[PDB]
Amino acid sequence: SYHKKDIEGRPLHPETQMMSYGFDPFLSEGAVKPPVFLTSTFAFRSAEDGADFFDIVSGRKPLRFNHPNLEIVEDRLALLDGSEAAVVTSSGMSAISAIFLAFLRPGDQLVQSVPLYGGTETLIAKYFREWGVGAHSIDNGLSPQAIGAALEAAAQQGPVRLCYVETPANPTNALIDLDGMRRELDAFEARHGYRPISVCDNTLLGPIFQKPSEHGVDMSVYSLTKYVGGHSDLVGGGVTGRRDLVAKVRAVRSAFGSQLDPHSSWMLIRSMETVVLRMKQAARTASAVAKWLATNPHQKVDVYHPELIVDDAYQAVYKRQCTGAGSTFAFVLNGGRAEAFRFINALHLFKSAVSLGGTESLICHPASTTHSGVPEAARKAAGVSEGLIRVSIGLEHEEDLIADLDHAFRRS
Amino acid sequence: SYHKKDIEGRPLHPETQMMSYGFDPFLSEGAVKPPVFLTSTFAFRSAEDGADFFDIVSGRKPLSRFNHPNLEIVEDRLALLDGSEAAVVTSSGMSAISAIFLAFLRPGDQLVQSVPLYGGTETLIAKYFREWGVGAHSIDNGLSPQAIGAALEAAAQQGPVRLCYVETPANPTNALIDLDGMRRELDAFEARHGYRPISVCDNTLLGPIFQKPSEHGVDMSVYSLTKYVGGHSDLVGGGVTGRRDLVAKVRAVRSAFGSQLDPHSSWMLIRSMETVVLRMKQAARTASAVAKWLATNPHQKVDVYHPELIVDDAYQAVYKRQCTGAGSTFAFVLNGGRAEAFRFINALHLFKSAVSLGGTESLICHPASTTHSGVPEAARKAAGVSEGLIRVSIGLEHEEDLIADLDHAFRRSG
Amino acid sequence: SYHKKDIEGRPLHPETQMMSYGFDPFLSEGAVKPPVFLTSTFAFRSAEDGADFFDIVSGRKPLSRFNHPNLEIVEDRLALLDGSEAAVVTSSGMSAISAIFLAFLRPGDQLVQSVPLYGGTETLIAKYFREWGVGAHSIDNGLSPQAIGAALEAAAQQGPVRLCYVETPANPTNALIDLDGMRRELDAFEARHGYRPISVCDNTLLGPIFQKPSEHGVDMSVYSLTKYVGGHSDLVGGGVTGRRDLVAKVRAVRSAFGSQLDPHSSWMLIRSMETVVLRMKQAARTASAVAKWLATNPHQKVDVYHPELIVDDAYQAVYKRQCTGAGSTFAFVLNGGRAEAFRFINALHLFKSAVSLGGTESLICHPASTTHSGVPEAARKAAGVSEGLIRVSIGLEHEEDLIADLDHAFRRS
Amino acid sequence: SYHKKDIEGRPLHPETQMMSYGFDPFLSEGAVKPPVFLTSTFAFRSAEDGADFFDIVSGRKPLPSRFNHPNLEIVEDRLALLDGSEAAVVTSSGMSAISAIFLAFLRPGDQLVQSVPLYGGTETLIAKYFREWGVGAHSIDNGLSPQAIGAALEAAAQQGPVRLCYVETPANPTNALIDLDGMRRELDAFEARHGYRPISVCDNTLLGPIFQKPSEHGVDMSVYSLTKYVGGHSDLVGGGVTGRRDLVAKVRAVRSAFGSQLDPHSSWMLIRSMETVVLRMKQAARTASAVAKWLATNPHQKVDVYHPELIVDDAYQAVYKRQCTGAGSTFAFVLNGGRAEAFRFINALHLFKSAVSLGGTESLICHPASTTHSGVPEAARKAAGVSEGLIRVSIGLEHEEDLIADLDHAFRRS
Repeated sequence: SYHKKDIEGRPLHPETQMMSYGFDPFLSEGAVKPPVFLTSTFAFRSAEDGADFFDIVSGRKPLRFNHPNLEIVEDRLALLDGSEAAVVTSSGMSAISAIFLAFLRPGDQLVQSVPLYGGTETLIAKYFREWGVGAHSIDNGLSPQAIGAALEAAAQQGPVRLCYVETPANPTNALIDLDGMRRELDAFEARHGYRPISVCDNTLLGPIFQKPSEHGVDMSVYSLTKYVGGHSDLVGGGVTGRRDLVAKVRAVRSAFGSQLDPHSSWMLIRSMETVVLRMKQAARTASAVAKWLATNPHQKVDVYHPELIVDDAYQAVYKRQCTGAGSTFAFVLNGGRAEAFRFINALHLFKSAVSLGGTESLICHPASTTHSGVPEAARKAAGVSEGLIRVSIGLEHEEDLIADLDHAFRRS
Repeated sequence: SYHKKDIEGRPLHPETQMMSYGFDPFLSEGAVKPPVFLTSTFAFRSAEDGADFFDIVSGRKPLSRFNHPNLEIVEDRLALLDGSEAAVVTSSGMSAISAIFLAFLRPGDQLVQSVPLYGGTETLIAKYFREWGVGAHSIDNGLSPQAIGAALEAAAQQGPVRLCYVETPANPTNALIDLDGMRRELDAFEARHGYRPISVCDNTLLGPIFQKPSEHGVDMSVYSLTKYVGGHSDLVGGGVTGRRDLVAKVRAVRSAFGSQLDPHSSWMLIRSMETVVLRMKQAARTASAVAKWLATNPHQKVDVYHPELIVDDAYQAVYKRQCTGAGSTFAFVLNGGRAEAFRFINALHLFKSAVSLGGTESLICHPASTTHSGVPEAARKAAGVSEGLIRVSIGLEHEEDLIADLDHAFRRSG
Repeated sequence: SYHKKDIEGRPLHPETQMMSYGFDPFLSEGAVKPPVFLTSTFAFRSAEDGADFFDIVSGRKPLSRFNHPNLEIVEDRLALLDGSEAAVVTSSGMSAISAIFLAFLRPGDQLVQSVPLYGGTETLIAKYFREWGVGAHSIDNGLSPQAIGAALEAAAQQGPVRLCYVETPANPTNALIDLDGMRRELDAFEARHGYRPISVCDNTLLGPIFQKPSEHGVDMSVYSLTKYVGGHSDLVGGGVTGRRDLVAKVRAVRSAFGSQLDPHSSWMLIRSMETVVLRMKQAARTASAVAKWLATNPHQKVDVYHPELIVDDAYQAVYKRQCTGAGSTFAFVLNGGRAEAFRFINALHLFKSAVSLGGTESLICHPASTTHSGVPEAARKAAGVSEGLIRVSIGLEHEEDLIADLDHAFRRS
Repeated sequence: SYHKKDIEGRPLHPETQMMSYGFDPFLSEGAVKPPVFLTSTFAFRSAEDGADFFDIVSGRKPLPSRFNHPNLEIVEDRLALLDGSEAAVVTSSGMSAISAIFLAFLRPGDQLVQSVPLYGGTETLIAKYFREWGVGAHSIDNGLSPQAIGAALEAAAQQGPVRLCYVETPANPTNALIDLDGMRRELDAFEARHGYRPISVCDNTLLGPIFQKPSEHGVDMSVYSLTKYVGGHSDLVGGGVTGRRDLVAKVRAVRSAFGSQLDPHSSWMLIRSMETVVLRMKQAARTASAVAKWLATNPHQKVDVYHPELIVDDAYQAVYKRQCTGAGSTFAFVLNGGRAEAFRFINALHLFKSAVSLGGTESLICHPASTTHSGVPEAARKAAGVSEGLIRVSIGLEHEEDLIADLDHAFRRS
């Protein structure tokens, strides 16, 4: 009755749902917003209840087991991206970690797209590699044959437990073909008799502009720190997808103590009331700023924004799995680090930081920050050049952001 | 340097300013958002500094340590949003209105008021300050400059006219007060009497985005930040904007009566104001479409008291010159009475039954049995409150869903 | 069932009640602490439900929907701490005091006051409410029932005596008002004039743990919860406790003038009250030791205005009768006037130089140039606030560290 | 200057340090308490600053704090000060702190030595999750016997590298002890025989940081559930790891890689909590002694009381006298009537809350065999002294006469 998804047959819009879904005000004194349970300690009505509770939590008896504020966030997040279930954690990285800890074992192999968020690559290549997990890279995320080849290469060395992709990629907005990935995992399953669990890091576009569950992806992972929170003021992670898989992640979250805290949960609920509004606004502005960059009167720059990438295969994937371009993109100045540094330092409205998806616009130079630990050769092959600048557009007016970039070109 | 109003000469848009104006990250270790000072106790660097501090605060020596850091940011941004010189924020809309009354009224003073006012303001005037010796005089017709002058003259017959307090648009009919005509009548009053009543506008329904009384010579605006500016039906807060010297007297009262906003709510306000432009324009967009749909719905003809649907010539001339949008709170009148209104409201799924307004969620109420049930029938008539009138305050939900909910209500109550 | 005041017939101690009184965990999903309602907007289940609510608010139908959930717990516990029938919390100490003056004063009314008062209170009386037509009359000697009766008589010469407003112990001298004698003087006043002034005690310095004015017939107590009850110099709030009918009138003013405490601060207050007994007794213990060391310090003979060190007979009989501890705020007087007092305060490293009191950290200030610099010099001097006087408010630091800090200040000054 | 540890030569007491250590008010506008940075995003003053930052963050250039959140840093300085450690890192929970230690040091094939019984959550991490990643565990039979500690180390080394010696003392719920000095000497002898040294880790939640400082006894690292005594108000979740700088640095790197930092708001609550941690832990300990003494002599039923002050054994008391300066406030007592009697007793209480946490302001009670220790097999449970009649209480700040009256009522109704 408080999980109503439709009205007279037509489904409700997400922005409507984020004000009530999963919360019954009259079970909380009529409060129109959910109260914050700033505690993790809930007492039992009896010792018999306490024993009964632990019988169920442990599985000694078949199925109160969720924090009230986390449950509302999880219900609303899964609704936003079309998933059966969701679990929220203390951070994007602890959400990704819980997935790896839930499913990987020594001897396991995983397939990954390239490039991944640096912290994810660190978990795979440093920590889990040392725990006996092998990783195999997809050569070209737009080539289904390359996805299948990576799956076969992984299967040669052990069980392929996970197929973990991140699309669009940072900072070039390169894409992974989700439908092609699903079909390659279907053929793999037909050949080997088991199916790798598919996971998509959906932070850049989701949950509003991309829903991996609509493309057969088993789980999506989010750094709620970015767009969903959207105010650069809370850290949180989320995992959405099929109920049985999310249940294993929830078990790991509880075992490794990775729960999101109640106060941040209250901020997330507040944030989710404007997530539709904020993400569409930021994307509209970023679209305008990108088009202005692509034809600016100062200096020819390459603009790696999804609407400006002309390749046929790219656009076929984009049209099929994305409903907007997000608000994070990069452009490439002529010249190297020196020009990019002078450009960034001339801006007044973009703040120099490595985060993304805030109410304020952010800017950084990946080669000297997010990607400074990668060798210069591997940066160049990944398209991260010394002239590349990444912006994450916020809620400022497009005319002010454009005027800010205009001033930077002149003063550089 | 932390108060930049323009870029290469052109002024920055308000939505751009709400992410930086009045805050320098590098005086707070680069934090891109202001830290929260959850304290009101700030130590002195020396006993001499403390003595110097109290010398200045009291006026013993002529002149920001005199403002809480988080309140200062909210006030700078709020004044920027509505074009004012200065602002002071309080614990609530009612304590902001109170501070204005306490700062300027004295025994024997008279005030001019528009009608109807928020119930809480009317209680302050008619119960508390009347007992303290303040007389009030009502404007008969807020669209008539002659009626404004007459109320001012009637007030001046009884004593000094200290305040001219108006509220536009009015709740629940969205009736208007002609702010430019009030300015001209106050100009003529000042020419005749040699003093000028301070003018104040409760700007909660439309401000600060869709109406800026300071652009019309109104001395001060007062706001319930609890409504639109906060916008998420959590924090409670008030704001007063206007001329710096008047705001300073209001600020002095705020300190003496201890009605400062708390820091945690200030941090919530700062967060809210990062989306206030977007939220208010979206809510107004949906309300305009919902109002237009009500006006031609196929179930039953209803009067719709939304500013864009009120055809009177004088009203529209006032609306066009002092408003840039219609807000998102409006009323419509069903045929029949309380019984039909109750069946309509109870059939809705997306509107919550509450008396607040300007939240992210859409709200609905029946004023005759709630907000205006304690007033005599005469006061209901003067506010346009009949038993069939229903007031909605549109939130951020999609207009197609709100319309479907209202369409369903007509069918299930008809 | 959740307002249980005793166990096996015997009443529960206050520190026990601060962990449960007025809260049923099983009405909140078993949560052992009350959830925070960060909203003031509560919806009705139906349009009829809304009409019924306002029927009750307006008195058309006789009568918790009429209180915020977190403020109600704070108020229940606060009234419990000081033995009052009822309580109402506001945004600040000053808005709580204001609510009292706005609830009861009218043009022409007179009030009786003790001296000295908190500076902010003195400003409300002598500036704002005087301009609204209220006169004030001072008790010359708070230990003298004759002086209390005299002020009441002087007040009635000019108009109705609506309030008898006292603050005991006084800030910063710890001067006392004889509360039992005040009640008896008001009884005799009522016999002569046929009406009784409402008595109010600002109970911030000692309450609610070390003094309960309701046990001495005081009609209302007012608190700056910003001080001891909050105790962490991180929230601002006020409270009024006392007779149910009087608190109800203050509450109506609180709502009409928009002085509600916010929910987040209410949650912090609930958290704070779980240690208010513990914190106030610790600070009081430490202050006794620090005052005793000051009274015999090895550097300079100084007068110490701490309740345990003021030897006067009338003082101690009043103190023993109405106080169960001495608090942690007190003053001492240097010989070197303002110049030496400034050198002393500036040499300290552990006491923070600030005007607040009753925090976890120890505080120090010079009242003649700060807290009481707004009072005319004559009234300041006549109340014992002298240029050499230094006020300390002891926190939770170890007494040996505070003494070492004061010892260093004597040397470096 | 903001990290001053002494005054005129004598070191400041911990309750004094918890109000100032690691914070300079005049770098925060005189605020007497630290402001809350409710953000993790800190901007660079220049592109060159950003490149320099990552030069250091990656270890390409050494540090010449920009690399710690302001509020977490104050908590970490104060925690390390309280327990005498060189360094500290705080995480989102006790379990994420314990996990970070395991993830920083364990590899497939590694062995660890553990005390018994451990917290149920720790036992699950070892026996389920890290067992499946290839880690073996070996239990110390008698924590008071140095021979038993060395035997466990030798047994572990037969099967692979002994990476960790992980103990929890006093143990939950029996208050059984690990001889920490004897453990250090056994690790010395182990190191002499094998040429490598397991890292020693002590879960110090029940007594620390006030009543036990493992760093004073050669323990390499302590781990805390700050959720219990340090927070102390049953309203925040947090973990802490303290110890040697090089080891904490490796734990900190794991914390960052696995995203388990504590959030800013909980850090601000922790700072507030630590201002009363000495007062609260000493008070709870006083009450616990009085309640335990009353239980040992109650007129209703002879019960065994497992409170450190009531355990008469010579070896136990020598260990306790040497490494503890107090008994904490969590302890157990054993009824005769097994689970059925334990349940009737617990259900009869009015002031103790039936819950599994410990170290709150409210006193708590639970039955470990069916709750906290129900996930460990019954054989391992029974050998660790967790029996069907055992009841665990955690004393809070209530007055002892009220808790005693409450337990008295429970005995009668049973």
